[PDB]
Amino acid sequence: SGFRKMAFPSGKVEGCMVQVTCGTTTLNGLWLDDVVYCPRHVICTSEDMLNPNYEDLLIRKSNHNFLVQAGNVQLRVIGHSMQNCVLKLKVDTANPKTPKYKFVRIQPGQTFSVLACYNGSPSGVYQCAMRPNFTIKGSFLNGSCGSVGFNIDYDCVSFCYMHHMELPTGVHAGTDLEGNFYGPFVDRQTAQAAGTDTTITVNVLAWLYAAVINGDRWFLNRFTTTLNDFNLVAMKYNYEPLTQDHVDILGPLSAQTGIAVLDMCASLKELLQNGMNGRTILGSALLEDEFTPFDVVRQCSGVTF
Amino acid sequence: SGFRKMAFPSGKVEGCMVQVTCGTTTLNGLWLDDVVYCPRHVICTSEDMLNPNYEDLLIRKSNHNFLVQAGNVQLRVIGHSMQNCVLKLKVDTANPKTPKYKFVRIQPGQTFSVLACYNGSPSGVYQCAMRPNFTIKGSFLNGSCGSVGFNIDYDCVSFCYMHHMELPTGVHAGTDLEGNFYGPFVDRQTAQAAGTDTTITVNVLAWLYAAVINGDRWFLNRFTTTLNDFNLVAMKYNYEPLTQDHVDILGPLSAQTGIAVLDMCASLKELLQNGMNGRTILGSALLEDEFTPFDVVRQCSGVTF
Ligand SMILES: CN(C)CCCCCNC(=O)C[C@H](Cc1ccc(F)cc1)NC(=O)[C@@H](Cc1ccc(Cl)cc1Cl)NC(=O)[C@H](N)Cc1ccccc1C#N
Ligand SMILES: CN(C)CCCCCNC(=O)C[C@H](Cc1ccc(F)cc1)NC(=O)[C@@H](Cc1ccc(Cl)cc1Cl)NC(=O)[C@H](N)Cc1ccccc1C#N
Repeated sequence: SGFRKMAFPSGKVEGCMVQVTCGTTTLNGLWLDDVVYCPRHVICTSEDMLNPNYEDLLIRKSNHNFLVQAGNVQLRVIGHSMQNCVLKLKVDTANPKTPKYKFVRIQPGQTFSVLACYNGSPSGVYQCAMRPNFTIKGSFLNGSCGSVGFNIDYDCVSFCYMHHMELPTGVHAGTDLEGNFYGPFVDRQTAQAAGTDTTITVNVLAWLYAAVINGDRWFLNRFTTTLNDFNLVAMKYNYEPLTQDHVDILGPLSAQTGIAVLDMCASLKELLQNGMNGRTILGSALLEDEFTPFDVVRQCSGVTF
Repeated sequence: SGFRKMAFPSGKVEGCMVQVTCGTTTLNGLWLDDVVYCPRHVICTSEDMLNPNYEDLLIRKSNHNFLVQAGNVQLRVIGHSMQNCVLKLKVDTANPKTPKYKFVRIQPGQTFSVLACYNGSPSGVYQCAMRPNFTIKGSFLNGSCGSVGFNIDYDCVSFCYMHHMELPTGVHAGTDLEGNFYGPFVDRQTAQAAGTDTTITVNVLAWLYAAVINGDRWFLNRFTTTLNDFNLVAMKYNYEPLTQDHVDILGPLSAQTGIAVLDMCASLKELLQNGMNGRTILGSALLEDEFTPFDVVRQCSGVTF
């Protein structure tokens, strides 16, 4: 019983975090086999960062401009190259702790674990969702650049995020591990705005199912509705419209609880229209949208109450 | 910027988790040097669990009754002994991944990271606070027994919790690593009730300071109050009374934000008396009490807005 924001165990990723220094700029890198991946803006000075031309800045660097440290052990850089917004530093040693891994790009609405790091040293782990506007609501201070987000499936680490920057609103933007940004952002020190965000409906419903599985039932009702009638209310409260494929993804939770998806939509309708009236769901006083259906199944009991 | 429930990186603990089987009972153990620690109720059958006499049950076991696996590698048990509610199994191999560590008992109101494990395999990490009634609001399924809670200070792991059981209310109880229970519980399959819980006031105030540091200011006001006048309101809302030592612990946050503790108490007074009126603080619609002053300092920027 219970329901917590739960990260993947971070050990397989801790063994890959290194510190990358170029000049007076220091951030984190990800060491896999004999390659270190880090944000390319490590090559920029403070003046370069306002309007960098990265092709020019990189051509002016040599391998000896990059100090890579795995603890106190220095790693000798033997080659450098750029892939989109990621710098790739070839080192002379393959990381003996390299896990099985993939580089995958995630979709808005999906979650991942973040290993927050400073000066190559892991400091904390937490869960994040990719917002519909391609930002994440992380917890990052100066020096966290190069921290990575990941999922773990059967001892294979799927890396999906490298952290690059914080926007003026305090939310965070970065790239996949191929260096392509999530969302309409660029790695320059200029004020950039994300698009308007929306609430991830399928995740809210998954979380309501988690609540029922755990025995929180006060918000249920006997009403059912239709896909089209619900999506009218979703638009009114800035929720994403619900698709039949989302209903199917929610199938296992619907089957375990015996509550049809369109039945649960009626309960969400009333929660949106009336609030909670002082009560809580799984210890929260608002509707939580950063748990996927997979996150609920992964964490919750397989047998309902 | 940002504020998340943040766990310690789990790697140093992942390297210590093993599976302990006795008969048909399987749970998790903690392998440090040449000793495996696990809940003693691994020696009980289903009938034994209703009213066990552990001294009798252990005397009837030999080393060969205990199967210990670190992955697929079986570990040979060469001695067994009981310390309170913890079983200690001596193995023939010292764990090569043993970190620097301490066994410390924590106080109600303090936090720690939990590495949730099943069949010796870590599955998730999350933060927990020890409630004033000596329970934790964890996320645990059958088979999680033996999972541990810990803090990390300078590569030293301070183990403070081993998980033993879930109460009828869905909250969780366990022991320190010396096998002494937190709270008035015993390791028998009988319905046991925790004492009435209260809200951890100093933690709520720390979290309000985190909010200000991050630029959430709507709840502040110009009023100040006295320690005695606030503790009158705390009693009314089932908060713990505030002590001068708590004010001193909050000193660094008070100094960074420039908001005196008794000033912040006035704001908490009004939040308790009026609710939030639809607004949120750090993404929550209720007052959060599972972040210590240390957790806030550790995670938040050292410079206020
Ligand atoms: C909650 N509400 C109420 C209030 C919200 C609070 C809002 C206050 N937020 C800020 O001030 C963050 C601040 C905003 C900002 C952005 C652009 C601009 F023109 C002026 C200001 N952004 C940076 O300073 C960036 C600057 C930067 C640099 C390089 C590139 Cl390639 C890109 C960028 Cl953009 N710096 C980093 O992102 C560093 N790499 C890492 C870093 C540094 C400092 C702080 C956090 C982080 C992180 N993570
Ligand atoms: C949220 N609200 C709305 C509803 C709240 C939901 C409440 C429903 N909760 C329960 O039913 C949990 C259930 C309560 C219960 C407790 C005692 C009793 F007499 C009858 C029932 N307790 C157990 O079954 C215990 C039994 C047990 C065994 C050994 C010892 Cl040494 C001690 C104990 Cl106590 N079993 C374990 O704790 C296992 N070790 C581990 C385990 C098993 C199963 C499930 C979770 C866990 C964990 N973690």
